[PDB]
Amino acid sequence: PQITLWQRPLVTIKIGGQLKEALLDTGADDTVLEEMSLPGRWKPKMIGGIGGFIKVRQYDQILIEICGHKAIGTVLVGPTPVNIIGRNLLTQIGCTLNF
Amino acid sequence: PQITLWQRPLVTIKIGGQLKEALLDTGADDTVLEEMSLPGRWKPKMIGGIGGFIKVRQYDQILIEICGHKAIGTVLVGPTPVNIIGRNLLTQIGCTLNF
Ligand SMILES: CC(C)CN(C[C@@H](O)[C@H](Cc1cc(F)cc(F)c1)NC(=O)O[C@H]1CCO[C@H]2OCC[C@H]21)S(=O)(=O)c1ccc2nc(NC(C)C)sc2c1
Repeated sequence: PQITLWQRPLVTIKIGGQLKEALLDTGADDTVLEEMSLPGRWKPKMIGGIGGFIKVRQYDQILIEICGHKAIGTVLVGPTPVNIIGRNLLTQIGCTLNF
Repeated sequence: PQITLWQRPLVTIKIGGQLKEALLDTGADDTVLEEMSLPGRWKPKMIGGIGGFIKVRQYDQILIEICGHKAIGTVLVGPTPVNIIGRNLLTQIGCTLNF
């Protein structure tokens, strides 16, 4: 699809058997999901944004279906206030910016 | 231009007579710029991101030239680590997401 930006670019995703909404975020290097129960093993990690840092659990090779497109990659889980799809997954669904 | 997301989507901007680099950020409602000398009046404001909140100064009706496209709107100034062009200005230059 083509998505204009008059509203937040929110898409339906499916990950770890659950349905969620997430923001398509070109300013996010990585994918950060709010607290949720993922199956695999994880690694502790800290990541930085506007107001400082948050600790997250890093899961690798996680499968996500973003608006009907499948992708596998790293997912970070922790106290983000918004589910964010970052560029590590946007490149897999072929996402681009156009103006 | 069409911009793929294999690297950060950085653009050159001109704002307040100064040249800066800034991120095209579909996950940002608003435009927030690192500390810089801007002329005019401003309202104190507090915005939230991944690690908490930051106080910024809010300037309205500010001219920005973004990759050669002119836009006018609200610019927030404060302790962001990267300059972010948010959706309030992205819509003005016709920017869309495509996949
Ligand atoms: C700041 C930017 C450079 C990175 N930010 C992505 C932005 O899109 C966030 C996304 C968001 C939306 C949201 F609604 C709430 C949030 F809390 C966060 N927007 C945002 O802060 O917007 C603020 C201000 C503009 O107005 C409003 O917009 C909505 C809220 C206000 S990040 O989330 O901090 C992030 C993500 C991934 C990531 N991966 C890493 N890798 C490491 C290894 C280096 S570092 C890193 C950091």
